[PDB]
Amino acid sequence: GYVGIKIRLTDVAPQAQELFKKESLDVKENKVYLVAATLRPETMYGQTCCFVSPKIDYGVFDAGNGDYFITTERAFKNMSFQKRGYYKPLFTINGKTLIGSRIDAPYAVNKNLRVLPMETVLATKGTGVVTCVPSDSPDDFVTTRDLANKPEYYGIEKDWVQTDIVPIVHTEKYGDKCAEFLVNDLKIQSPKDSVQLANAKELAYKEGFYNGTMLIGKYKGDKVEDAKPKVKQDLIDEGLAFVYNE
Repeated sequence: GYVGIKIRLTDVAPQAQELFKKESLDVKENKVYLVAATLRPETMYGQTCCFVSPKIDYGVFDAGNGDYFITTERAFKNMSFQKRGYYKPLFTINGKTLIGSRIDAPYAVNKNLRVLPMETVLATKGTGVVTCVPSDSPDDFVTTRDLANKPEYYGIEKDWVQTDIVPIVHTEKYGDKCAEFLVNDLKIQSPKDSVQLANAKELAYKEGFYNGTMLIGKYKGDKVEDAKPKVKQDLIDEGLAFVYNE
């Protein structure tokens, strides 16, 4: 049970431009979406970027009405069982080629977003594209911090990584930016101490859902427990997201 977030690709990175050009696809007219799976549609307000893996060869698929989806074959295969055994993508594109593309992420209050790398993004789970909410996701916060620290090493620009984080969810136990708090209280120094992070992912999901209050959006002031299904429905209604299982 996942929610597939349609992240609109607005301007493609220079080396991708050639490929799209050579394959007759144009990002300015057609809608080209990176599809990222999430279990927390209520946190979509706090998106600061978008994650893809440099090591994954993504497919570009035709979804109809001039919509195109960038994901993995296996991810797309699911989005259709709701009648083929295999769907040939129009062409494939490596993750590295997409880094630095500008994007518009649904509901995100942060502007001028970009596609950034994360090497540990799986090919066998979800869509190959990952959501980034550093305020409420410890994993995201830690990866963000790394990219900010070693931009040359990861092949990005320091400006691309948004470091001003606006609070989305208030919690009793952890305050307004629970990922920041949990990374700090549990002394998570890097994305390498994997014990404290797996513990942190759990605690953040629990308090966020059960003791969380929205600080932003249509349902500002509501318990997350109540707001979550309502925010989900809105995005689906607005054609910004859709349901997808495995």
